[PDB]
Amino acid sequence: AGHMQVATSTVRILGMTCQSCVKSIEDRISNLKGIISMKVSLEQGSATVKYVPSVVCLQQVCHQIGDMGFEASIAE
Repeated sequence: AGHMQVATSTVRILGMTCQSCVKSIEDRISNLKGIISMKVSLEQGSATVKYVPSVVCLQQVCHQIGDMGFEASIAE
């Protein structure tokens, strides 16, 4: 992973039912072990992600919500 330890990202959340996808991703990501901390901000329309990329990859996080049928995109 490019990041030395903790990678930060703000992932935009786009969907008609934001709460539904937040619920969907929150459960799946919490199912992943090695999680540090994250915050989904409705006001921002994006979530602040802090994880060790080697332990947990951001692609899976995007995968979890994307597979649900909602669009999310990584940004710093």
